[PDB]
Amino acid sequence: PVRYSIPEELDRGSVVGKLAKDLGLSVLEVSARKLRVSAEKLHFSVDSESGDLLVKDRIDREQICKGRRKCELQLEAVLENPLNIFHVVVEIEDVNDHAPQFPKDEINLEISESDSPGARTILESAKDLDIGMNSLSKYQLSPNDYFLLLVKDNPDGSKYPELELQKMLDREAESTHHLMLTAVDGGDPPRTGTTQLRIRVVDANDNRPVFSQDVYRVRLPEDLPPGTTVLRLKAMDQDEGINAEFTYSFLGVANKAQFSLDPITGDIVTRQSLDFEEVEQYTIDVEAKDRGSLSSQCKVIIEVLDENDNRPEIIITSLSDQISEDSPSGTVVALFKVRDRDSGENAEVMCSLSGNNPFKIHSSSNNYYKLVTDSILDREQTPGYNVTITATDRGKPPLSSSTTITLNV
Amino acid sequence: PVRYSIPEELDRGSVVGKLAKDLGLSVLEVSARKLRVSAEKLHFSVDSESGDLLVKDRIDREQICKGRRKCELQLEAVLENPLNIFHVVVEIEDVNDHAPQFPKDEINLEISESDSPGARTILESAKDLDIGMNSLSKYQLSPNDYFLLLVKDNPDGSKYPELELQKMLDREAESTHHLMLTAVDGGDPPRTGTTQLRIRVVDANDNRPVFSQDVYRVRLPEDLPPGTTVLRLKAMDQDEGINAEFTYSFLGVANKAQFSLDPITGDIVTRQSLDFEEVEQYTIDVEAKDRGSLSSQCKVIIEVLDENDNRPEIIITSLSDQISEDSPSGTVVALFKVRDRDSGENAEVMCSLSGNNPFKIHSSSNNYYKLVTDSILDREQTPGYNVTITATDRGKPPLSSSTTITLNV
Ligand SMILES: *[C@@H]1O[C@H](CO)[C@@H](O)[C@H](O)[C@H]1NC(C)=O
Ligand SMILES: *[C@H]1O[C@H](CO)[C@@H](O)[C@H](O)[C@@H]1O
Ligand SMILES: *[C@H]1O[C@H](CO)[C@@H](O)[C@H](O)[C@@H]1O
Ligand SMILES: *[C@H]1O[C@H](CO)[C@@H](O)[C@H](O)[C@@H]1O
Ligand SMILES: *[C@H]1O[C@H](CO)[C@@H](O)[C@H](O)[C@@H]1O
Ligand SMILES: *[C@H]1O[C@H](CO)[C@@H](O)[C@H](O)[C@@H]1O
Ligand SMILES: *[C@H]1O[C@H](CO)[C@@H](O)[C@H](O)[C@@H]1O
Ligand SMILES: *[C@H]1O[C@H](CO)[C@@H](O)[C@H](O)[C@@H]1O
Ligand SMILES: [Ca+2]
Ligand SMILES: [Ca+2]
Ligand SMILES: [Ca+2]
Ligand SMILES: [Ca+2]
Ligand SMILES: [Ca+2]
Ligand SMILES: [Ca+2]
Ligand SMILES: [Ca+2]
Ligand SMILES: [Ca+2]
Ligand SMILES: [Ca+2]
Ligand SMILES: [Ca+2]
Ligand SMILES: [Ca+2]
Ligand SMILES: [Ca+2]
Ligand SMILES: [Ca+2]
Ligand SMILES: [Ca+2]
Ligand SMILES: [Ca+2]
Ligand SMILES: [Ca+2]
Ligand SMILES: [Ca+2]
Ligand SMILES: [Ca+2]
Repeated sequence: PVRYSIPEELDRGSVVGKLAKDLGLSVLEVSARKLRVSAEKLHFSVDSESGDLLVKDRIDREQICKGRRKCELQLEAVLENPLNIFHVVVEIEDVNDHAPQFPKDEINLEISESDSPGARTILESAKDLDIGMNSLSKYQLSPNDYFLLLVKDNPDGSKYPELELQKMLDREAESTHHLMLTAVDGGDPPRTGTTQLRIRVVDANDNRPVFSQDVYRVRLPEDLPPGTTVLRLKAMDQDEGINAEFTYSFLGVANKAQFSLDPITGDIVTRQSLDFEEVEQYTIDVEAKDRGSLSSQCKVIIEVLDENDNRPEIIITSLSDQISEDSPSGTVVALFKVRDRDSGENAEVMCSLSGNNPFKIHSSSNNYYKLVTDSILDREQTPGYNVTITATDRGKPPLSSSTTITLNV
Repeated sequence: PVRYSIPEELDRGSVVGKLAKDLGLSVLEVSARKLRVSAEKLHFSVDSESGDLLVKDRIDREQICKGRRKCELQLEAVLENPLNIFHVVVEIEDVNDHAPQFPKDEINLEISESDSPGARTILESAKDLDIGMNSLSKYQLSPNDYFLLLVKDNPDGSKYPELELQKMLDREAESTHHLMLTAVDGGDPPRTGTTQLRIRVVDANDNRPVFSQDVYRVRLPEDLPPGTTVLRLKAMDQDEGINAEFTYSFLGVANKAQFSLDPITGDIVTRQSLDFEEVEQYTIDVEAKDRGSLSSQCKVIIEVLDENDNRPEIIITSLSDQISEDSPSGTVVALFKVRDRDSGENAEVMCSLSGNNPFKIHSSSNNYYKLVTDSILDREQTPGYNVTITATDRGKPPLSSSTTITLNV
């Protein structure tokens, strides 16, 4: 079988080979014996003047050999009187007329933010119908910090790219990445096909809901009626959607007796009345946690302001029913103490007597006062005496309590 | 004012201090002068024999002083004939009888696996009713690789512990962590209160569903009836529950026209019949993605096996209807070739004549046959001839086509 090697995509009329000269026939025999050439799906023309094989149709190697590495066509030469048949093998060389191209212009991707480094994603394969060196050679990707491109060859023999993640993604810093991907063949000069991949990072629950303040400080008067909304907590979750829906809760145990907390709204209200004498300061550990159990905690301290709601109490320690009227000057008559549960200015007290009696007030020790008689009296002058002592605290509103004592001579 | 310092929680009858020895009163004067002691709602007893100050009630510093940093009680001593009043101050020393303790014995915690390192979680504060050095001193945590303990102070002055995570958690490696937290006061000897921290690691979607094989390869004959389950993909997600429910989908484009994939069962089935002459091999990129966007991809490769389903067709290239009666032996009369779309042994063919005709077969090359006449015949014997050529295929089951041609002399 005579063999003729020609490249594909040759213009009509180009010469394949001297078929008549190779067969040993002359122009006279080519004209006399009807010379025809027959292929499977191709047609060739032979002119009577030259007697050589000329191309009659456009030959696309990728159409006929369709990925066969070595390409050949089986032609037949028919002659008449006497009719005879001959076989010609024509090897078709590939030309780099087809550039690599992607199935889609843009590739849209979704990569989870929680994707571990080193993870790989398979990308769309670039197709190059050419074979051999003119086929697809390598892939290259635009430079970036996150993705490094790998070229793997699938079982058929083609080349497909996959992405190896170098660093963990973070949509809270960069939501999406737009990259340019190129595929180059091994030609001279080589050809490039480009697709622009648009990667979208979906939210991953990797950010905890953080409060606006690490510590919240409020001040309240103890006369605050229960049910009042004392505070509204502010917190934000840098994530998105499910990963950003959080609730507030009382981390402290048994401390919900004095305060109530709406978990969704994050506001703290008073369950019951506050008493400065009972609890002066509150410390509440409040937590914010999303549906993914990511939580951050902060402390809310509450300062209760003292109000003058407790009247001062007089407690007579001891008293002498019978005393002498002609007793010496400054004679002690009764011993009593003044106690007030309040604190600060609400605890300071001032007490006074009537003044008509000869008795006078004196200060001996803290929270204790002695009632004495500065001037002696006659039993005939005044046998019995009633005295009303008033103890008033000056913090607003000032409050006073009185105690009436009877002394006999 | 005489001052006597005694620790709290001393048994009744214990001596506070020799008040008479400091005052210099005599035993006879102790009996004569009624010596009385009066405190704020507290009672102390003095026996006439010794003449010293003895306790009559139990003294609990935390109950009466309720957290005062320095606590003292003001008692009063009364004598008769001559009646006198004196002031005595009793400083109550604190005793380390209350150990620090947490509000709850066990603390149950939920920490997301995706919690970043260095994150801190505030824990419940330990309360110590003692005041001063005997109060709470420091916190310490059981040793482990994951959590490091920090001691921080809230505005009131108390001490609360918070946990700083040293290394990333992993529920797929360790589901839960059980730790012991202790709070120690500054006493001699010091006392410890313990709370049991039970940390449970909540699942985070940090594992992508991985296939049982990176590439799946199956081989199929083209006569495979559609609807046949060609493959069943196997993949697992190491996460838990929602984060582990994934589906399979055809990531490859336009290749779903010939194949269908049940996502729940993970089944790959054939939509339509396969043809070896059309497509020899299929390559489909299939993806598996959970309820998040964590996805893994794998390649499925299908090799189509050629079956003898196309019968060979005989095509007569050329023929001379009229031939000379005096034609010699071996005179060529017809040219024909056999075409079979199949490949391999399914493409090899064998042709035969009727046998009634005198003609014989010759081969010009493979799949091309020349019909000649081996023995000369007389025109008067047989003018015309019908000959039916049979072409049989060698692939099992063999397929044959016949073609009848007529020759006239
Ligand atoms: C054989 O050829 C003759 C004419 O030469 C024709 O009449 C006859 O029908 C043919 N045989 C068959 C089976 O048709
Ligand atoms: C794509 O890139 C290649 C080099 O890799 C060029 O040769 C080609 O022309 C196209 O610009
Ligand atoms: C692919 O496409 C890019 C533009 O998107 C070109 O710059 C490149 O040379 C190749 O043709
Ligand atoms: C503040 O918010 C509470 C609900 O948390 C209300 O009950 C209150 O009346 C105020 O609006
Ligand atoms: C708890 O631990 C402390 C030391 O950390 C001891 O001093 C205490 O008595 C208790 O055992
Ligand atoms: C609390 O309890 C633990 C045992 O559960 C002790 O080891 C610790 O010293 C503290 O007394
Ligand atoms: C394989 O599995 C598929 C599941 O749809 C079936 O339809 C088929 O018949 C074979 O059992
Ligand atoms: C050729 O042979 C096949 C059997 O292989 C027949 O079915 C056909 O009719 C022809 O005779
Ligand atoms: Ca071409
Ligand atoms: Ca080409
Ligand atoms: Ca090319
Ligand atoms: Ca993030
Ligand atoms: Ca996020
Ligand atoms: Ca979150
Ligand atoms: Ca009050
Ligand atoms: Ca008050
Ligand atoms: Ca008051
Ligand atoms: Ca005690
Ligand atoms: Ca104590
Ligand atoms: Ca203690
Ligand atoms: Ca994990
Ligand atoms: Ca996990
Ligand atoms: Ca998962
Ligand atoms: Ca077929
Ligand atoms: Ca066949
Ligand atoms: Ca076939």
